Amino acid sequence: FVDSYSEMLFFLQSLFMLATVVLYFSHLKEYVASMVFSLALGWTNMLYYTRGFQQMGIYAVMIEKMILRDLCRFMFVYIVFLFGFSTAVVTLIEDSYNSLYSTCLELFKFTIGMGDLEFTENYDFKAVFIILLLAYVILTYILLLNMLIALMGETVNKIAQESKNIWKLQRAITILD
Amino acid sequence: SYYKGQTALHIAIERRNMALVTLLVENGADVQAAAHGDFFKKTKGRPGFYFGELPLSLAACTNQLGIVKFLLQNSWQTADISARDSVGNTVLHALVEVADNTADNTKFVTSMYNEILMLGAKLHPTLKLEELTNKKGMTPLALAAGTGKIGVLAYILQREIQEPECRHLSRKFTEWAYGPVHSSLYDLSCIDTCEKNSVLEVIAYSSSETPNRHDMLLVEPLNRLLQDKWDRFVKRIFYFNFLVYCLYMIIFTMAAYYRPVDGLPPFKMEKTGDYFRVTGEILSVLGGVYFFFRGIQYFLQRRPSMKTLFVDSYSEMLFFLQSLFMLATVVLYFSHLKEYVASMVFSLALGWTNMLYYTRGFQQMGIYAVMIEKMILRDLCRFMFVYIVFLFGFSTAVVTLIEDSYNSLYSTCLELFKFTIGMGDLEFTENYDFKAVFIILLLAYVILTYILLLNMLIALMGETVNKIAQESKNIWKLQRAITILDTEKSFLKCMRKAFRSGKLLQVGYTPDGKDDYRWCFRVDEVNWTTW
Amino acid sequence: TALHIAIERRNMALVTLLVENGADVQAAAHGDFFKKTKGRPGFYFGELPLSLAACTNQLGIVKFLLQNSWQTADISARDSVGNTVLHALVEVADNTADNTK
Ligand SMILES: CC(C)CCC[C@@H](C)[C@H]1CC[C@H]2[C@@H]3CC=C4C[C@@H](O)CC[C@]4(C)[C@H]3CC[C@]12C
Ligand SMILES: CC(C)CCC[C@@H](C)[C@H]1CC[C@H]2[C@@H]3CC=C4C[C@@H](O)CC[C@]4(C)[C@H]3CC[C@]12C
Ligand SMILES: CC(C)c1nc2cc(O)ccc2c(=O)n1-c1ccc(C#N)cc1
Ligand SMILES: CC(C)c1nc2cc(O)ccc2c(=O)n1-c1ccc(C#N)cc1
Repeated sequence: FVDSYSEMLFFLQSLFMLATVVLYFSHLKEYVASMVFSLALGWTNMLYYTRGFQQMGIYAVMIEKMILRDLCRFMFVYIVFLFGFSTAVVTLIEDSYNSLYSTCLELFKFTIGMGDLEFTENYDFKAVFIILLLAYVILTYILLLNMLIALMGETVNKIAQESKNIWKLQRAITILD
Repeated sequence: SYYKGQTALHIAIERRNMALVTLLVENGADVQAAAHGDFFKKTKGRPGFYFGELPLSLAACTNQLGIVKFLLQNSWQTADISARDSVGNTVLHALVEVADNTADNTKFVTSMYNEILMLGAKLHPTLKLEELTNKKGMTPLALAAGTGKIGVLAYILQREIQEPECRHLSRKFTEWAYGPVHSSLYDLSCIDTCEKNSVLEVIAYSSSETPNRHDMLLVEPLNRLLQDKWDRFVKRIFYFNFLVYCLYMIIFTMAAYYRPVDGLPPFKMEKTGDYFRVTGEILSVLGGVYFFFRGIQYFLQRRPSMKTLFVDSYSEMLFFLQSLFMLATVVLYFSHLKEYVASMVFSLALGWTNMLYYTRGFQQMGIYAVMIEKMILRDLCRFMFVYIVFLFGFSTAVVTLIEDSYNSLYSTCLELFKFTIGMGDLEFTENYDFKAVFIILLLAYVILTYILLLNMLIALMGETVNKIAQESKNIWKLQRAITILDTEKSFLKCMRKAFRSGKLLQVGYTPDGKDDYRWCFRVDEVNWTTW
Repeated sequence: TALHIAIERRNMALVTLLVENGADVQAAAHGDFFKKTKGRPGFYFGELPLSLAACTNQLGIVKFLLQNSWQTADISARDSVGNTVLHALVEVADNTADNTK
């Protein structure tokens, strides 16, 4: 899982394809779902071949380092904030966004530049509604997302000089295989 | 007052003349006479110099080793090595206050600190100067850690004297030796357990103005002593507390999500789902009572000085505020009022945000949390001041232009705020004259706040991360040390025996002849160099 | 064995006495303190007196132990784990700036 995770991904795509065949010959419509998962995973598996080119290989190593160092911590804090504020907002709403799934998706849109800020009006206490949404926006959009860009820049600075040696290790494993 | 109590012996020593002081000391001039002048005291609001309010300390603080030796082992008049001034500072206490951690001062003070102790051993074998306290009740070891004097604190903790008959004064012994390996013991006395002022307690419970509070925990005996407490018993209790808090917050979320929507609480009991919902509400109230009492208990036990409550230990205030919201919710609920929903949703949001307290206990998450706190304190406040100025000014101008609906200050402020999150309309209204004025105002606001100020905040964040990254591992370790001390006092609280660090071991002989037993902590080191 | 103590003190004359006396040089001290034992404090040297001089920079003793006439140490002796003197020299190194030389 820390090394040679590409073998796992190719094997998992093969498993999806076999499940697709099994569902197809059983008169079931879910074979489409298994097959689209297989298609997406197979197109993503093309990134294995960035080794064999120096610049692309170093770029791929940097991507892997960033994923392992920053994204996990960011996701923990982000999910805490999103879930807490979504539960509060949905408890305020009265009789449609009176669902936890619907309200979670509305708050997620603020992250991609699509937040409504007036998506519903089925509540009492309008002052409570806007104070909750403004506090969520300041904490996650203005603060946390801009902080992730600053933390990525520090990672690039420290690992840039050494990344040419990790790429050569990965290509050496390809040569022996 | 300015120079009251000054004696002739003060002048001679200050001029650093060996023959001049020899004359006056021989003449029988009092050496125990104290010059209690404010010029010689601390007097932070005025210029001056502090030396210990005694001629004997004056030579020690001025690197007059020959005079110090003359003043004590002579025959005409022997100075009192244990004399205390009005404030109670001994010569050893005055030596700590002279040091200022600079590169040259430390080598002077510690070298002089050693010889005055050894001289006291040859002269007063039964007298222990290190345990004498001033009027405040601070030993020299306790005052050195309290005032941030890291250079002298390191010397005291691991003082190892090779000379026989002075080995009993040492604090860092040696068990045996090997090829590259040597085993050393540590005194560990009055460090973790003490009557009034433990070394660990003094460092942790500071008012944040101590210059090197993060760095004083990196000395050799202290760093491994705290790591031993964590790996032995504290870590398991911390994980238990995290699990119970997670369960409390899930039950609270479920009970609020299924609240009835009829009118005029309280609500009647029917079906079977109401009995499950009422059970969840009882647990939510009991949780808020527990956090209410733990909040006043903390204040009474520590008595924060209203500055170490907002800069340090702001999590206690947040847990207490959540408990207050829950109690207000109950009060409103039993008064047939609908605002209990508002108080309860504020309580729910604050309780879910309070989960970030437990990022301490994991190294990477803890460093991340410390960095988040630093950026909030350094960048966001200034950004908010400038941003609010721009937003309010341009919103008042735009709303004054609008004629007969966005003709409200609240409505126009919200329209301009949407530009910050990528949702600005730029054509949201048309009820005006002078369309050219409307566009010029909106375009100037967009360029100043979106293209310039917001992108500048990202650049300023990157500079903060670059400067604070190296030290952040040490702020996290200070935060976890406070957790370790709090758990020890609260959980066990009856025996304080299962958590004892080290063990009783034999290290030497009392100069009188008795056996001295000290709770020692074993530390292992390897040296391939200096065979 | 007694030969372990003399060499550990880095005394060229002291080890010369015991090596001359006919004390076994091939006797191995299979103690856990002398093994790796990552979970406990200790030191590893190769489970043989001949390796002990090598790992302690005792060149003169090593030359004495091999090209003498009374008792020549086994340069190919293997301990319980199988580590030769050359094997033990690798595990002593820790890549630090002074150890490598
Ligand atoms: C949704 C489906 C159909 C397609 C998605 C493709 C995804 C899963 C592929 C693209 C890149 C991949 C990641 C790339 C790198 C890492 C870091 C590694 O140390 C663990 C595996 C992990 C975390 C991979 C997991 C799966 C991954 C996210
Ligand atoms: C709107 C309600 C219901 C939920 C919001 C939770 C908020 C208030 C919590 C989340 C993070 C918290 C902040 C985290 C850090 C700091 C810096 C500190 O030195 C002062 C307190 C302060 C400024 C906290 C104040 C309150 C805070 C913003
Ligand atoms: C993260 C990178 C972009 C990556 N992503 C993949 C995704 C998959 O789904 C399957 C395989 C891979 C994969 O191999 N790499 C990768 C890793 C190292 C090197 C080097 N040097 C080249 C490529
Ligand atoms: C800012 C961070 C994320 C934070 N935010 C909180 C929010 C609250 O509402 C309550 C408590 C906290 C809280 O304790 N921290 C915090 C501080 C230091 C360390 C360390 N080391 C760990 C966590």
